[PDB]
Amino acid sequence: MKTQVAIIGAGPSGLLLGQLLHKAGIDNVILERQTPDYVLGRIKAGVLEQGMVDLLREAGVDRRMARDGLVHEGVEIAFAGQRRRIDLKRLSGGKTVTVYGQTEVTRDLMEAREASGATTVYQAAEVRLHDLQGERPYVTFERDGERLRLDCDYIAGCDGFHGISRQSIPAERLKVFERVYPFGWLGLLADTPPVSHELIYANHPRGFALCSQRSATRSRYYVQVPLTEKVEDWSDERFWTELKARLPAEVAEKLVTGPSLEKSIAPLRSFVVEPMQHGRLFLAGDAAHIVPPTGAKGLNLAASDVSTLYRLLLKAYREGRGELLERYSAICLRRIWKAERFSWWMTSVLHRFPDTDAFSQRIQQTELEYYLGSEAGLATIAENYVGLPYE
Ligand SMILES: Cc1cc2nc3c(=O)[nH]c(=O)nc-3n(C[C@H](O)[C@H](O)[C@H](O)COP(=O)(O)OP(=O)(O)OC[C@H]3O[C@@H](n4cnc5c(N)ncnc54)[C@H](O)[C@@H]3O)c2cc1C
Repeated sequence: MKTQVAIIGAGPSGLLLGQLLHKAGIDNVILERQTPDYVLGRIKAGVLEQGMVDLLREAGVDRRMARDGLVHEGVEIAFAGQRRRIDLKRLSGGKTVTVYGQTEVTRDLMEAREASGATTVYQAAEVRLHDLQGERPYVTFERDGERLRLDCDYIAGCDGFHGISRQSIPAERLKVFERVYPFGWLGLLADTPPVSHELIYANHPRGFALCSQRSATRSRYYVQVPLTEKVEDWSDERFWTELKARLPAEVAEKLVTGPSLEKSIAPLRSFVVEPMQHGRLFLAGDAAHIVPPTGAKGLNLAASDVSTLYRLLLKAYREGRGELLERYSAICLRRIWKAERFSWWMTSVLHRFPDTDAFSQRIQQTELEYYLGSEAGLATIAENYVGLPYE
């Protein structure tokens, strides 16, 4: 078969890019290793930036989000006795964030695509990329036991952290920057009313805790745990008792608990690769960079990469300006590093790190006291949280 743009991965990155391209008249094919329900089983992101909200609207897949998403104007940080609210809307100059689950965004995009009739091959096994630097690259894969070949002009690697795309670039061509954190996040999804109308990030001596939500009758909670923990060692009971222990008494007493729908541990990591492209292969989303969940930047960075790729591909196709695709990495990397810095900062001030001396503990506390007490400090958090402008 043949197409214009081959997309590896049917996660939100690939589906969004595919939708934007299809709409602009650029044919694309999406190859996914797993099945539709496997993809739909991933409970991940809950917070979207305005830029991503507008892109969904531009892709024409915002009906349900507009109806079901929750717009938030503030967020809270609880630390050593106090709870401080950051008014995102006034400190950022009017911007807000939207709480709408990643499973939901994915479902909406999958429906949009199924209806458009664009090509999507699930269970595409053994995907391999070829002739990345030639004029006619191609992808080979197996559907059943037959190896099919797909010819194309460009390939977008939207296959996540463990995808084949990033592995397909000569190692010597890429420079990696990575930081692994000595802890993960144990998350629990429950069909219970959230404890607050806004998110609560808590720095507690026992470790980090976070109170989030998906809707008015569905919550998502997290607690920082050592990388040596097993989710099977965390019963629902143990989770709730631990969560309550890390929250302000007044918050903990309002908590409606309940049986988990999902429980999993996500280890924290920072990862960036430079550049984000090779020949006719362009990386997007988790395939090029990972940010710890603390700043709620991952999916939002994927959205900006995609927005940039989509627009550079449009110029190349409709305007015949193929030369602009060479500036893809420079453009994306500017935003990526800024968000990595914020996610890193958020992570360092909200979590309890092992083997930290007295001095560094006091500084972590003072960082919070200063940034949450200064008008200028609050503004740096707010403008970064709502999302820095797209370039
Ligand atoms: C606990 C947690 C909380 C988070 N919270 C937020 C939040 O609130 N806001 C936010 O912005 N970000 C958040 N994120 C991050 C966000 O979920 C990711 O950045 C986002 O999933 C990236 O989407 P993607 O399409 O690049 O990759 P993925 O979701 O990883 O999808 C990639 C697709 O590629 C497929 N694939 C893999 N390898 C192959 C192959 N060889 N061939 C074919 N297909 C393949 C995979 O099966 C997958 O379906 C969070 C993440 C976690 C873990």
